[PDB]
Parts: sequence; C-alpha cells; structure tokens
Amino acid sequence: SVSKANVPKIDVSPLFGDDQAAKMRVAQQIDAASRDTGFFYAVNHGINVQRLSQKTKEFHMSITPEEKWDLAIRAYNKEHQDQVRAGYYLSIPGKKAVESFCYLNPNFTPDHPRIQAKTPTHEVNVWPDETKHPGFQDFAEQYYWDVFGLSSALLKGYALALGKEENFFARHFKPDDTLASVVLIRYPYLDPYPEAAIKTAADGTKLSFEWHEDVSLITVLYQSNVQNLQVETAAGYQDIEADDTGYLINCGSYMAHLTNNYYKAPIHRVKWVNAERQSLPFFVNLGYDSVIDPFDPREPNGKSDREPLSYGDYLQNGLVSLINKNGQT
Ligand SMILES: C=C(S)[C@H](NC(=O)CCC[C@H](N)C(=O)O)C(=O)O[C@@H](C(=O)O)[C@H](C)CO
Ligand SMILES: [Fe+2]
Repeated sequence: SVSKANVPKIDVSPLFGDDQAAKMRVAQQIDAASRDTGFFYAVNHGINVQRLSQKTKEFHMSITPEEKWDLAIRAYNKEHQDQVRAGYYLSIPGKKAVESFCYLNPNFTPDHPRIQAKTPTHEVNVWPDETKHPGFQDFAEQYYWDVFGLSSALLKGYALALGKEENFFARHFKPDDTLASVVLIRYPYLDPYPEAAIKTAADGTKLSFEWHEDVSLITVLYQSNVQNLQVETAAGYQDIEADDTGYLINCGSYMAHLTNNYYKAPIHRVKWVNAERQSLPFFVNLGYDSVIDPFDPREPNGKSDREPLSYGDYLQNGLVSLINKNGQT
C-alpha cells in the first residue's frame, strides 16, 4: 500500500487579527507541520476560491491557438525574447498535456525602475484581448493582491514559529517589488492520453511531473478536487489528500537555506490522473535585493555559518535548474 500523508487543517484567521496569544497557537501548528511532512492546509482564509476556479476554466477553455501564439513565452515563440516568465505555456497535442498562464507583480510597468533598468526576472505582464476575455485581467490582478494578503499573514505565522518578531519575513514582501508569481494551470482530460506526457518513476508510479523542491520562500496553492500530489518521506512517497476549499502550504528552498534546513523544502511530485483539473499556485518570492541572514533554531546561540543569499540571484538560478531537471513546462 501507498500510505497517506498527515496534512493538518490550520485555521489561520487569527494571523489577520491582534490577539497575540491566538497567533502563537497558530505558529505552533505551522511549526509542527513544517517539522513533519512539510504540508498543511490553511483554512478559514477569507478568499473566495469558488470565484477563482470558475474564471480559470473559462479562460483555458475559450482561448484560441491564435491568441496562445500572441501571448506565448520565448520557449514557444522566438519573437518574444523579453517573455521568459510571463505569458502562455502551450500544450503539444499528442506529446504534452499540460498548459498554463503565468503572471507577475502588476506594479511591473514600463516606468517601474526595475523594468527601465532591465533587471533579470522582471517583466511587464502580457494579457489577452479584453473583448474576447471580458473581466479576465481585472480578476487576475485582484486575485494576485488577495493571495498576496493571505501570504503576508502566513509569513507572520512562520516568523513567530521560528521565534522571530512577526515581520521578520513579511518586511521583505512588498507590493512594489515582490517577484512573486501566479500560475494558472490546466490539466486536461484526454482520450487516448498521450504516452509522452506520462513519466514512470523509479518506484513504478505514473507521473505528470517529477520530484522537486519548490523555488520559493513558501508556496500557496489552490487546486480543484482531484487527488494528485505526493510528498516524499523516509518510508517513501505518501498521498496528499485534495481539499478544494483550502490552500495547500509548503516551504521552498529559500526557507531551507535560511533556517539551516530546520524547515525543509519537502520533496514532492505530481501523479498522473486522467481528469480535467486546475492547479493555481502562488510562489511567494521576495524582492530582487532582499537578503535574510541565515540562522539555526537548533543551536542555543542561533548561529549559522551559511552565507546570506540575495533573493533575485537565488530565483534566477532556481528557475533555470527546474527546467533543466524537470523540463520546459
Ligand atoms: C516546480 C514547480 S512547483 C512547478 N513550478 C514551476 O515550473 C515554476 C514556475 C515559475 C513561474 N514560471 C515563474 O516564472 O515564477 C509547478 O508549478 O508545477 C506545479 C503543478 O504541476 O501543479 C507544481 C509542480 C506542484 O508541486
Ligand atoms: Fe512544487
């Protein structure tokens, strides 16, 4: 038997309030989760998640081939040399099932200082035609700030969990410079389902996406109700159960690094399932020059010998490595 992962449901609503003790009781749950399998579900979170899977379907269903080339990232369209991160990631019928749309900080405009300096990892979002996709851009931009809001709360929790003041992470997570991204991913139902789009793990499990750690501080994910994720433990992979009312939370490799691996970046993978579904991650990245001084919660003096890492450099290296390891998405 494949076993099932312990993924506690955590009411995060106090992290939005001023009851300091209640916040500590949340911090404690985040602590325990982070030291166990690495994942928890954030519940009672305040986001209208019914209004987000709805909009995402429509978009992926009604967007045409013409429009997808017009929006395509550099990997699909050589005319779009500036689109490395933001835009459309096409499927390849017969070969690749998955398709997606990535967007960045909406404050990234032509006269944003980092765009004018052409700093790596910063791009101006591309959007579909407003008449073919009415209200889509307004929706997506508002969603970014809703999820931004939630993540800030979560960070206050991770800060207190590690014995820090509640702004230790959050002070670096700002609307004006955050490198955070949203990805709207469609996993289609297909019949017949293409063999090239299915990978076989060392243990025989059929996968849509291979094992990895996330390139992030934390990952804040909504998914529709189809079980697919697995987390690696010493006893092997365990199933993460679906919950399409909550957010699935985990640490990325920036956290592992900062905490001297006290809070690991859990290794996980995506099982193949032939079912129509949505996966909407928000990757919680800091600013290009944000630096957190590493530390070691296991040591009485808290000291770590690890070098401080600037976030933009970590992010560039990480995104290139993911593609070289798990493929162009
Ligand atoms: C390694 C991960 S978490 C994948 N992420 C990327 O490929 C990075 C996207 C970065 C974005 N283009 C940007 O520029 O920020 C990803 O989102 O896939 C999710 C999924 O397959 O549902 C995931 C694998 C579930 O674990
Ligand atoms: Fe991941």
